[PDB]
Amino acid sequence: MEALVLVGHGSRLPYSKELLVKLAEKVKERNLFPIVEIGLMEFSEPTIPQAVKKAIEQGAKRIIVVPVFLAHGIHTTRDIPRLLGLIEIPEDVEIIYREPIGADDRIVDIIIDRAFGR
Amino acid sequence: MEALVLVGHGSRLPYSKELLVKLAEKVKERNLFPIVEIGLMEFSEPTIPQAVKKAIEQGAKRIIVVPVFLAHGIHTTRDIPRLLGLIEEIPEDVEIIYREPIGADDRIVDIIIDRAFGR
Repeated sequence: MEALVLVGHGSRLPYSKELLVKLAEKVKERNLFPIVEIGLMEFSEPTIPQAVKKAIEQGAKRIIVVPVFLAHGIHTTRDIPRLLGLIEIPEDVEIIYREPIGADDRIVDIIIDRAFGR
Repeated sequence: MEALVLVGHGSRLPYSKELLVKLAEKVKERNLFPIVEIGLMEFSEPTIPQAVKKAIEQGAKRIIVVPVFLAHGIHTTRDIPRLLGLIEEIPEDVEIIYREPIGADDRIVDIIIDRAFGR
């Protein structure tokens, strides 16, 4: 009934899509969402519209879109809301555009681990 | 003796610099590093070279540079190692330690779930 769509920037190197794929597999492992799809803004496939369509066609009517980005900017405030036509979705279907990662204490934790090469 | 330099992409909007600044202040609060500076790759100030020089001139000789980026890509593997002159302004008697980005860390999964639920 609802789907998680994880959305990422995309890269000409493979690292970005690998990351979204690992994140989606990890979230799949927690069994919270019936459907979990990934989309990339530029360069790679699947694209954000493709991810959304895949979710709809598995029978979701509430699409939770989470931008896997550190901060807001052009991509999160313009391009993505655009691609989601929030500015090809049925009536019976709502897109719920969520919030990026931001300055979360857990990323402070992650940064200190990285500082120490852990 | 060692300094943490947090390095971020930079943006034409202000959100990116705000985030690095909040991150640096939060790290400052944990009292682990004598010196903590931030640098932005494009658009904003301070710049990566500026952040590094500020760290050196406060008397650090090992600079820990952490790229606050989700994944590797052009910025983390080319531009930044370049700006740090780790590839191809830094004196001797000082080493840059270029660390690893955030990657697919379990804590990011936790954060994504929170975001999914509008927390």
